[PDB]
Amino acid sequence: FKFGGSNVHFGAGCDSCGVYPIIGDRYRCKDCKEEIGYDLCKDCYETPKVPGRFNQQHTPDHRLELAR
Amino acid sequence: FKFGGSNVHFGAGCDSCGVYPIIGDRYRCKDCKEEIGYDLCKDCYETPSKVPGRFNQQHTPDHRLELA
Ligand SMILES: [Mg+2]
Ligand SMILES: [Zn+2]
Ligand SMILES: [Zn+2]
Ligand SMILES: [Zn+2]
Ligand SMILES: [Zn+2]
Repeated sequence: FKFGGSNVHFGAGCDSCGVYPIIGDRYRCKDCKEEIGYDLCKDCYETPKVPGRFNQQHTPDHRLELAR
Repeated sequence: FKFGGSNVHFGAGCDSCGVYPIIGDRYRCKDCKEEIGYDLCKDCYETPSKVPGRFNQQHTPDHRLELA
């Protein structure tokens, strides 16, 4: 069981705006390798391109997936 | 960014033992469409068991679980 479903992502924060936890849809990078990962809120996914809050090497060619 | 990576799953609990949050690997159901979802910890996963779920999940042995 997961409380909130995909409406809330505890422990996950947006690497552009810094909201924590991400409320609503979350877009996770799949090619960024750092274990901290790279995530975006739906607003920052829609209006795009920060390099990262924690030294993540996110490139414009990286692909993002919706995290259910 | 997500703290703890795949070593902790905040907001996610095991439907067999009830641990919350799930520490370690987590297995989520692809076919259970209840918003609460269906999840299991790794030891409970690898010891197969009847676990219909704790929140009215209609989880059948035919349902498939993916590592999250
Ligand atoms: Mg607890
Ligand atoms: Zn954002
Ligand atoms: Zn990336
Ligand atoms: Zn368990
Ligand atoms: Zn199921």
